[PDB]
Amino acid sequence: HMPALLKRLLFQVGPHPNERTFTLSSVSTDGHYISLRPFVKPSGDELSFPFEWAFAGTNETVKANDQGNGVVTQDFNFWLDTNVYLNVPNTHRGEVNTTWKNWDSGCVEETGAVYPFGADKESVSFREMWQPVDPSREDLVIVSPNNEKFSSNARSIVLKVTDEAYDGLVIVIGRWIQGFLSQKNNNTIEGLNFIRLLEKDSGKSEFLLSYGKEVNKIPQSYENLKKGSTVTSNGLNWEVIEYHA
Amino acid sequence: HMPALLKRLLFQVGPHPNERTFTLSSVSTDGHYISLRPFVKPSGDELSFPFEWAFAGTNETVKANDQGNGVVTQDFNFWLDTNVYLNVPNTHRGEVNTTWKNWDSGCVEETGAVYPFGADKESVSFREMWQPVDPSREDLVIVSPNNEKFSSNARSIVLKVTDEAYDGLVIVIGRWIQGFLSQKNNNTIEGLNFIRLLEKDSGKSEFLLSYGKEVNKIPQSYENLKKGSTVTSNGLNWEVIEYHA
Repeated sequence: HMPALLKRLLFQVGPHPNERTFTLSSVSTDGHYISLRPFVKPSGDELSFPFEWAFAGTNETVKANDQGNGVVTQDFNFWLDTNVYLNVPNTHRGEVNTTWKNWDSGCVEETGAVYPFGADKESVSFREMWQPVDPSREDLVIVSPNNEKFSSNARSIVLKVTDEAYDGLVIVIGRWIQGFLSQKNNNTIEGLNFIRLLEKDSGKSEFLLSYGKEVNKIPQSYENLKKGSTVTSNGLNWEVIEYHA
Repeated sequence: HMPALLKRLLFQVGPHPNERTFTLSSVSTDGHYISLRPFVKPSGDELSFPFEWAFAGTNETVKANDQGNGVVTQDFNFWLDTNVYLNVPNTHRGEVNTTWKNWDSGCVEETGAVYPFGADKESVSFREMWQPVDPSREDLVIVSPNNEKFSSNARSIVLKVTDEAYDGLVIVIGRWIQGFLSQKNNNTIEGLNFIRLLEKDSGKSEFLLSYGKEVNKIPQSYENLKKGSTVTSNGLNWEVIEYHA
């Protein structure tokens, strides 16, 4: 069946929601996921790393479970977590337990608790509102505002880095590509790379976002590949671990 | 100054946000407004009148004040308010005071408080989240998720009934049409008519909602019009009070 592309509408940890990012979460049909959270208006302090956060994992790193009524649980043990990568203090560590509830509006409420100060301290509950969007469009179009059936012929393609010195995942859903590339032995911002790529109706692709100096080692074209293909971009090998045309 | 079309994302009273509506609010260039809020999945009880609420007014019925920093106040004295047309119990009466704050993500946060059990009772505080969409598109297309300038070439047309038999307002913004028609000297749901009309790329118009027995008295064309002229539909005349092609 179907991959998912969700646009975050709000983040809330206090009495006060807000949305400082242009966050998109990509979930492939096979279940691989990435979430890039670039700030829209980053301050001078945050220009060096213009992201509120970023994470990714192959399907086995999250346990999804449906209870049927629009309630599903997702238990995350992130593969990529820029917090742990960058050693960001006062920041959750370990599994994260989340609950997802579909609303009649076709948006999805994500809720959960987190332990910024340690597993044996107080928990901070959070909420995030998500808008499913149609990945086969070059614009951000809302899906099912009013109980409509939605089907997408949207391709679902995932490449994974096959190098010992690197971690990397690129997830292609319809026209929207999100990816990361990180240096295994590194805890600095210098070790991170991200891309958000959009294939326009023109057929050309365009970089909505591009962070890091090794971005040219991330494959940017997914034509004429197959599952199991090896793709080499500037000496870096990736394996196509998912290919639903 | 630019017409605006907003899609409601959430509606919160209490610790418990949710969204049971496909709510669109239309604000014409001149500042006339209508907000229709049909339920997506009405219960048996709400089958007869499948709308959370519905209101409308000309520009004079709202006071709009910038305080400059993406923050504006809007004080409403509703012309159409189904709560008062129907004398629904436990429901606010009189002016409503609201604050509208833009977020970096390009969504807008609506806050305020209301007095459902009378001005001399406990005030309930609400929040509503709004997504501006591109009225020139037949799909719900998100505008400015990431700080891009948005210029709207969408037409802005509003009609208002002239038969002393009813009250009526149609607001046409680009492809999206919302309208209400109300019987004077009635106080029941039989006095109420609403339409939501969408002109497709084909140039054909689709009903997204049609409610009431006199729906056909609301014009559905808008083609050869002049401000000040009158437009008629099945024996009912309307004035073109706004025309910006």
